[PDB]
Amino acid sequence: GGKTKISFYSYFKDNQIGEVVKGFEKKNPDITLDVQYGQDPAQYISTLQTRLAGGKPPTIFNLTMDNRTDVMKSGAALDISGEDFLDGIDDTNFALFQQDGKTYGMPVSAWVGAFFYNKDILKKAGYDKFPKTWDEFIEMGKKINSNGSTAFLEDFNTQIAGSFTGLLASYYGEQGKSGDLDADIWSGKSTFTKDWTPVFKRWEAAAKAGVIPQKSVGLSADQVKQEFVSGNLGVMRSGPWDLPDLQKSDIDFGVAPFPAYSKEDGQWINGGPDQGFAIASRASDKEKAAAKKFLAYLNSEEGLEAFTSAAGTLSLSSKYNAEPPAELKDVVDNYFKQNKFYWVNWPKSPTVMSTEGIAQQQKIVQGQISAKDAAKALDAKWATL
Repeated sequence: GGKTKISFYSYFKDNQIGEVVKGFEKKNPDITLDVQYGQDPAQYISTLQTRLAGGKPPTIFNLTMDNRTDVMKSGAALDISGEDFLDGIDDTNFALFQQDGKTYGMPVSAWVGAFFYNKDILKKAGYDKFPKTWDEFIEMGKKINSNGSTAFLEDFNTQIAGSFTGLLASYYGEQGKSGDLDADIWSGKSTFTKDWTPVFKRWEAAAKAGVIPQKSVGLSADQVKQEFVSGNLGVMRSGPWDLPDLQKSDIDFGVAPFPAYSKEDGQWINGGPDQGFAIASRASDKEKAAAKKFLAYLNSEEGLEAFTSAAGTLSLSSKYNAEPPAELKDVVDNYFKQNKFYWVNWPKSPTVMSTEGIAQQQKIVQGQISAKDAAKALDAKWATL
């Protein structure tokens, strides 16, 4: 077999995955890895699709939230079900990289998001601890707004609202669901009208209470952050990416999971896999073997440390975990490590569906449509994909 040449068409830039590549090459002298780097996500998915269709598909590539089902449906990804290099990563992490019960990709890292709160604003409203349930969150918000302060603002412009997603995650998680929480909808066993309506109702109730305010529509993430840092804002949705700015600020802040839909222990955080890694089904035997060694390295202590530290993400594998920043210890240890994180990762036309969801959430906040109308619009849109 001698040396084996393989290729990797990477979604990740060199500043995120280059140390992994370097380490792998150093430790596998029999494998020559040729890496090409995507320029941006749109360009990545179209260029990868072309390369997978051509005469020389990349041996290793990424399943992203925008191409995962298109690639899997094509047959271009190798079935890696049962491979030993998957060990250490909880099974719920593979749902987004499965088709027909077979595993076609492996995530090793994740992002998270949660509620960041101004302890002083909360204390003034009589709270020494963050609300556990959404109803308590609404009651807390009303009190904060009473004091000329603003309870909560959120960026509704660029994505489905993180607070809504957290509430949705709880709605499902309280029923015993895990992994791909919206799977009843994806599989046609349920609908947005059945399952999202009740969540929209509770989310709408916070809007009607003034806690999700109309002045929040049109705000960017940066504008929300500016209000928080200025001491004007009780609560914002954010994530580890904002910690440096929050620590620099004058704010005594804490970090809490999203309030539960109904149960005292029903809290979830936002989060999801930072893409998946896949091997080409159209590759030589030796190439496949070498690619499996690369996936194994990625899911190793050395690989995981290198990747998560460069990318600023969290490990999904028990072979490595970083010590979280103190402020994030609860959210990491009691939610992320307990698989209580979720994001709506649509399996079809994710841009189309996010756009519709953004439009509907804004109309709910503005009192223009009911919860059931918003859910019916999502069903109507989904039924056309």
